[PDB]
Amino acid sequence: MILEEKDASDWIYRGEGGANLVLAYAGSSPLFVGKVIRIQKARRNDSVLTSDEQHLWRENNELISSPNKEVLEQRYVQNVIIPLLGPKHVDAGVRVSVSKEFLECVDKKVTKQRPLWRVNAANVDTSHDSALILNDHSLFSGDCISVEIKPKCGFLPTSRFIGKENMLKTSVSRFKMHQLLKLEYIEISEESEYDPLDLFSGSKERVLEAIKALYSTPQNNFRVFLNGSLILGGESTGRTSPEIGYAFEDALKGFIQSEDGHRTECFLQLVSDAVYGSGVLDRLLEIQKLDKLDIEGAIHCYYDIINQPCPICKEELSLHALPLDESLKIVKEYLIAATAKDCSIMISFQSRSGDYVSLKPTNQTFDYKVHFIDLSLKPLKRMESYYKLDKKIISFYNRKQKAE
Ligand SMILES: O=P(O)(O)O[C@@H]1[C@@H](OP(=O)(O)O)[C@H](OP(=O)(O)O)[C@H](O)[C@H](OP(=O)(O)O)[C@H]1OP(=O)(O)O
Ligand SMILES: [Zn+2]
Repeated sequence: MILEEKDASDWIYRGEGGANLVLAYAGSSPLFVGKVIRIQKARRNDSVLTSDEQHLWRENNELISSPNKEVLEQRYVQNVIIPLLGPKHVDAGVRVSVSKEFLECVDKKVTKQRPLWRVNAANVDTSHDSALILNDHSLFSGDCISVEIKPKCGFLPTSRFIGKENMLKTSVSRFKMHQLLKLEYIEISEESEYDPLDLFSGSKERVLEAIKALYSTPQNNFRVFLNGSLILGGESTGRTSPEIGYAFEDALKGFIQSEDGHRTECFLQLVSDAVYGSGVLDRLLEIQKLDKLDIEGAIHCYYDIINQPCPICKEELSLHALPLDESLKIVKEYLIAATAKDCSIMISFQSRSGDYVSLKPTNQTFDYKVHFIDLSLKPLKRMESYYKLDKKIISFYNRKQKAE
């Protein structure tokens, strides 16, 4: 009922996103076996919702009346996301109380396993009294190999609201553009080989092409687990070396019944057939496409919502003419889309339901489950920051192409 200082040694580091630090259970307790703990970070860059936020989520009252951030996230997933993606692939998590000492203790424990830049940006928020418990989907429900993909955005904007100068956002994906800016900022060592347009394309061959690329340059988009311990990918991690490639190949023996050296290609095909067969990407894409207008459109609607004069227009007379009702719907939908754009997918495998994949070369049958994880509510205030960042992306790409 309250996790204490002594309980902190039963949880081991699993990884983290921007918002959360995730630990896995390594103790004996039947309440916690096969679970992970999600803990919110105190951003040194940054009560539950702002005034303008409360007006935006007005429609869903259980949300606006959340005692704390944990409950907020749980309810966001439960009442907004689940109705849209379905309960089969989404899990909302359960509240648990935690002591300041537990948090303080956990934070100290995992410091030397965290990337230094992550430490530099944020620590655990020791002021929270709560945390979230979720099923660990790197366990199935024998051996279990599991694969985490963070697909990002898989479509091109179409909007009337993209500026004349910015038209390259129409041909070239956001992830591809951002890659270039990230490189410039020493955030990544080399450009990723991944193109989400392939992953979401609905073409089987392009799906396998995306998986091969994800294997190649995982960065923060690909991870593989054997029974919970990480065996590929990182934070963002560098290109897959022969060293990496061999360690992974070895870790796969037994699970993939193929000749030494041919296990990897089998595995990648296995992942591809699962993603594609499950059609789980199509439904995520429909939620992504709730960004109907692109940030270059939506931004105008935001300034109406907060009741400020629009700086983006200077000294369209079309979005500012919409009813306030409609303006909220649009911005609301923009923020949901942002959730779907930044979540990840976990596909769990175990040897053999109508849910399975066949390995043509080996004759094995693998069962699989797919779950959407890392689904965060996005603060409304970020609408201003989305526009700035988008602008920085596109201006830098145009500048790279200006150097023909
Ligand atoms: O903005 P993006 O698309 O770069 O995504 C951010 C992510 O950067 P990425 O490009 O995936 O490396 C970013 O991931 P990293 O911090 O790079 O691991 C976060 O996931 C961030 O969301 P939040 O702050 O955790 O709510 C993400 O921010 P939101 O855009 O989802 O607010
Ligand atoms: Zn405007």
